[PDB]
Amino acid sequence: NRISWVGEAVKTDGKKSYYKKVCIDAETLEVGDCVSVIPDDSSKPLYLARVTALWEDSSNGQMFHAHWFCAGTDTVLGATSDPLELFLVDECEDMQLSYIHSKVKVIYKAPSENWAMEGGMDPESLLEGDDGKTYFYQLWYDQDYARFESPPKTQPTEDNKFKFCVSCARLAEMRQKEIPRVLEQLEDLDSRVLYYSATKNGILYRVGDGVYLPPEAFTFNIKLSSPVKRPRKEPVDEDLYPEHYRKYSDYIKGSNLDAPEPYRIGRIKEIFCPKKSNGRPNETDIKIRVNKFYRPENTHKSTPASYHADINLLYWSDEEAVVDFKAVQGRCTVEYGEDLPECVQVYSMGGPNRFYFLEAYNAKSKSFEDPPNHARKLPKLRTLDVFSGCGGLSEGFHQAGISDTLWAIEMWDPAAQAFRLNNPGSTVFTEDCNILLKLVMAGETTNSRGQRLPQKGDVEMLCGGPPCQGFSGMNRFNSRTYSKFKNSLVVSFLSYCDYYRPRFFLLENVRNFVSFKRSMVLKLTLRCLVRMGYQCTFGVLQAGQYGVAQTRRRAIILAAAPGEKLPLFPEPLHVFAPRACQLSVVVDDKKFVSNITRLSSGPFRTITVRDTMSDLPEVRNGASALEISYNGEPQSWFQRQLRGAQYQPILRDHICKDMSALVAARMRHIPLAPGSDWRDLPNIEVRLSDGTMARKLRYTHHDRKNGRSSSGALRGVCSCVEAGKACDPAARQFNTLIPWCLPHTGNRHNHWAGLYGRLEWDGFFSTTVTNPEPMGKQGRVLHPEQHRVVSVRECARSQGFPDTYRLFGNILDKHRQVGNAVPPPLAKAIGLEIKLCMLAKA
DNA sequence: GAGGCCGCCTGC
DNA sequence: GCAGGTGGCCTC
Ligand SMILES: CCc1c(C#N)c(S[C@H](C(N)=O)c2ccccc2)nc(N2CCCN(CCO)CC2)c1C#N
Ligand SMILES: Nc1ncnc2c1ncn2[C@@H]1O[C@H](CSCC[C@H](N)C(=O)O)[C@@H](O)[C@H]1O
Ligand SMILES: [Zn+2]
Ligand SMILES: [Zn+2]
Repeated sequence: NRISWVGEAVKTDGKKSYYKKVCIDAETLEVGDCVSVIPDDSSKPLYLARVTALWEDSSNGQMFHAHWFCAGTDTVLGATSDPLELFLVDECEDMQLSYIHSKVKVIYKAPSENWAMEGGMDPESLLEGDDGKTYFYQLWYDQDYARFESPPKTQPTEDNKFKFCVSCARLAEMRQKEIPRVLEQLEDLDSRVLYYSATKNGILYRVGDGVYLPPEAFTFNIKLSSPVKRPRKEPVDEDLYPEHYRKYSDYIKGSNLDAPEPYRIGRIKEIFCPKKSNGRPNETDIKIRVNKFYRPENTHKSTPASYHADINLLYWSDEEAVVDFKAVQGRCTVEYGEDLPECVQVYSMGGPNRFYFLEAYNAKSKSFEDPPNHARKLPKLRTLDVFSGCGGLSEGFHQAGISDTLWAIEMWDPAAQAFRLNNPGSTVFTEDCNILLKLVMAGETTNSRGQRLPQKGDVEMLCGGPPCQGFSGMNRFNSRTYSKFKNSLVVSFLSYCDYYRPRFFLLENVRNFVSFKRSMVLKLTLRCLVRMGYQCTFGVLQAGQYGVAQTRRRAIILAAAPGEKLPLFPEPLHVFAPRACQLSVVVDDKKFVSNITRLSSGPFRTITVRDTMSDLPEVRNGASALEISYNGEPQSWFQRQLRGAQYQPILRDHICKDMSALVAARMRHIPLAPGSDWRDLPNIEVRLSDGTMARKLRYTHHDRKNGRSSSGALRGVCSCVEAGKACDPAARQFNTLIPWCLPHTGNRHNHWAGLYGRLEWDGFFSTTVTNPEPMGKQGRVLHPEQHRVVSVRECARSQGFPDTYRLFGNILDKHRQVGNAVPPPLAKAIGLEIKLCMLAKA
C-alpha cells in the first residue's frame, strides 16, 4: 500500500520486469537517485547507495539494485574522516524496495580546472577542516589495498544503460581479467588442441615466450648426494667461555638458510588444452609444456656458481615439464645472448624481466654442451627533494629516468655538500624547510644566499623523508603530542605538498611510521592528502627485495594529483628471508596489504654480503686512507653494477672508525664462524695495544633464573639480578674483555644477540645505521673476517650506492649520510612505477 | 668528544 | 618467552 510503479516496463528479461520510476508513499524514485537503508542493527548508522535499476520479480516482488557508498569512517581514515564524505566502492547487491528508508542528496565534488593553484591552506584546514553540510564524494576507495583513486570512467552501452551498474561492470572486467583463456588456435592433434597464444591476468603469452613458475612447479633431473646437515653445537669450556650458554636459541640473525628459491624459468614450447572424445577442447584446464632453464646454482656446480655469474644468466636444458597455465607467475624474456643485436648490458638494463643464455647444461653427464640451434622517452619531472640528505632517494629516481632534482632542502651542511657534489645542476638550500616555506608563502623570491626559491608550477614532483622525533611513541596521542604533530616536519612536508601541488608525491619513513600513536600519524597524513584532493596509498617495502644485502623495511606514502594515475608499489625483484618480509599493516583491527603479489618467490636470487663486498681490499681498524687501489676487478654481478662501466683507478672512502684498544681486542677474539658475537668472547686477560691489560670478568652474584655453570661457577655480575634488590654500585667492573653491561642486563634484552657480531658472507646486513657501534642496539657490524667494523664504503655498498657516489665530511659525517639514505635500488623500483603512470596518462 | 650503558612496546 | 624496533642520555 505504498510501492507502485510509474508507467509500464522498459524490458522483460525473463522473470524480471524493469521500470524507471517508482512511487513510495510521498516520494518518487528514479534510476540514478541516492537513498538510505536502515541496517539490521538499528545502532549502526544508515547505509547509503545509488539506485541503478528497478524491477519487479515475478516471485519476489519489487526490487532495486543498490550500488553502495562507503562512509569515510569505514575507510583507513576512520574517525579522522570528514563526517559527510563518502567514497565510491565496488560493492553492490539486489535488494527489495521495502528496505529503502529515504532519498538523500549526494554531490560529486570534482577538482576544479585551477586545482593546482588552490593551495595555501592553513595546517588546521589540512588536519581538521571540513566542507559544507551535505553528503559528497570525490574519490573511489579500494578497501583491501587502502587506495584512494579518481572515480572510474567506466561507460555503459546503448543496451544496458537503463540498468548500468559501474560496480557490476568493473567486477565483470576483473573476473574476465583473472580467468586464464586461450586466444589463437594453432594445430589440432589427436588428443589435445594446440594454441599460439593465451592470456592470464592481462598478460599475453605466446609460444616461445619465457614464463616464471613457482619453485614447486618442477624438479631438475640432477641426482645429488644429501648435503651435510648443520652440525650439533659442541660443548665448550664454561670457565673459558662463560657467556656461551646464552646462545641456546640456535637462531642466527642475518642468515639466509631459510630464504626461498627464485622462480623456475621456462620457455613455452606448447600451449594446449585436452580435448574430450567429443573433440572440443576443455578450455578451463589450459596446460603448457616448457623446456626447463637451469640457473648456475641449479647445476652440479652448487651455490658457488652464482658468485661470479650475472643474476639474469641461464642455461638451456632439454628437460621438459608440463604444468597448468594457472601456475604461471608471469612473463619474462629469455634470449640467446649471441643472437641479440645489442650488448648484454644494454639489453639487461633496457627493461624488466630480461634473461639470457649462452650455453646448455646436460644433467646426465654433468657437463656444459652447447644449446641446440632450435633456440633463437618523456621529459623528466622537475623535482624538489625535501630532507634530501646526501641524495639516496634522488639518485634512485634519476636512475629510473623520471626525475631532474632541481631543488633540494637539507639543513645539515655536510649532507647538503654531498648532495651538491653529486648534483651540480641542482639548487641546494642549506635551510630549515619550515623557514623556506614561510619565505615562499610570504612572497619572497630568494633566500638569504640569493638562491631562487621554487614557485608554484616549478615543482612537478615532491619527495622526501621527514624524520619523526616527539610522536615516535606507540601510546595515545594527547594535547602535547598532537600540538607537537601539528608543528612537526611531517606536517611541514604536507604543507609543501598543499602549496606546490605536484603531480606526484612520495613520503618515505621508518616502518613504525604506520603504527606511531596507534596509527594516528599515518591516518592524519592520509586525511591531509585526501582533503587536498590527492589520490593516495601507503605500504611497507623491504629494501632487500629490490637488490641490496640488507634488511630495511620502510613505510611509503604515494600520492598522485587528480588527472594522474596513482602508481602501484613495485613487485619484489629478489627473494629475501621471509621473516624480514612482514609487510602488512593493521589499522584499527583491519589488515591492509599492498598490491604486491609476489609473496613467496621472485625472479632473482638474494644479494649476499659476499656479493656486496668480497672485492674490497683488506684494511685495518681505523683505516683512514681516502684513496686506495681496488687491487683487482669486480667479482660479482652486484660489484660490476656498483663500480660502473668506466674503469675506476681509485677506491674511495674505504675507511673505518678507529676503535679503542679494548674494543679492538674484543673484535680480534670474535670467532669467524657465522652467528659469532659477544657471547663467544673468552674470559681471559689480554694485553692491549697501548699497554693496558684487559681484565677477567668474574661472577659475583647468583642468577637462579640463569642458573650455574657446568663446574658450579656463578653467572651473575650484579646484586640487581635478585628480584627486587637494587643496583649495587660496586659490582660494576671495568676494562673487562667481556663487556660488563651485557651480562648485567642481558636477561631482559634477549641476551644482546648480535652485539660485537660478525656479518656472514652468505647472509645479509642488519639495517645500516648512522653510526656503526659494536655495543649499540644494532651491533652486528664486524667484518666477516677482518677484526674491524664495516667501512664507510661497505656501508654504502649495503645501501646500493654506486662507488662513484660522493660523500662529504669526516668519517662520522659520511656514516650518517649513508645510514640515513634511502637505498637507490629501492628508490629506482619506486620511480619505475611512477614512470609507468607518466606513460599511461591520457 | 668518546664509550658505556640500556626502557618500553609490538607481534608472535 | 623470543625477536625486532626505535637511538640517546650521562659521564670524561
Ligand atoms: C635496545 C637499546 C635501546 C634503545 C634502542 N635502540 C632505546 S631507543 C630510545 C629510547 N629512549 O627508548 C628512543 C625511543 C624512541 C625514539 C627515539 C629514541 N632505548 C633504550 N632504553 C634503555 C634505557 C636508556 N634510556 C636512555 C635514554 O637515551 C633509553 C631507553 C635501549 C636499551 N637498552
Ligand atoms: N628542518 C629540517 N629541514 C631540512 N632538512 C632537515 C630538517 N631536519 C632534519 N633535516 C635533514 O633531514 C634528513 C632526514 S634523512 C633523509 C635521507 C634522504 N631521503 C636520502 O635518501 O639521502 C637529514 O639529512 C637531516 O639533516
Ligand atoms: Zn552492481
Ligand atoms: Zn645492577
